[PDB]
Amino acid sequence: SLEVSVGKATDIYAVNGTEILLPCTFSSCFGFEDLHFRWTYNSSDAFKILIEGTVKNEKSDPKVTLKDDDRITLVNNISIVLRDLEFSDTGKYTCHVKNQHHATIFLQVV
Amino acid sequence: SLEVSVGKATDIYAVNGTEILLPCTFSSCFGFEDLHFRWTYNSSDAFKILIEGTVKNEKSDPKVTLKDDDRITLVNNISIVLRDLEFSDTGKYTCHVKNPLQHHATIFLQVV
Repeated sequence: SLEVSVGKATDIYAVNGTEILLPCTFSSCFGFEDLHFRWTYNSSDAFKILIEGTVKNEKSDPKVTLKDDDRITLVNNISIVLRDLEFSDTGKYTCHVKNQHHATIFLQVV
Repeated sequence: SLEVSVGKATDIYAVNGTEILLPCTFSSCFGFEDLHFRWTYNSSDAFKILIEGTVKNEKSDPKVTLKDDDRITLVNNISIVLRDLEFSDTGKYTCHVKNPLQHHATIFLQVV
């Protein structure tokens, strides 16, 4: 039918020592098969693949195929949660989705 | 045709004296005709209708039918921009959308 969004980019502030949800959801008018997704971290001096996986189809959950660290977990929802935040976690978190698309979260740990 | 989103709620910080975009977009699978939208402000002690309008259908631009103040403008996309921000502009900005069942997106704005 119809759904609303605050867009594809957001700044999030979060306190050191806690946990934060980094949101990304996607919608499919059509029927998708074998979706590919990847979360990356970027700072001026650093790059990391945080987590990646696939989504077989609209009915099935996302399967995680690779994960950098167990401080990260996955929660159509491909949001991630970053546990036990540190000040070095500040930077840019991007969710890339194939089958071409990306959402961007700027995380500031305070 | 696929589309991603960071969701339906966000916190926004903005500097007094400047302008801020309060985002809300919507997507149509089936389609729509004569959609109704309304933006409200809420604080613990206050309520306002900021702007109201309709979108004739998926091809047409949004049509504004009522606006509280010219500090607000509309910028499919039914985002609004709030100009000449004041500290009292802090609060909850909600975008309500109706398709005849209702949907809404919520911005928490803190002016700093």
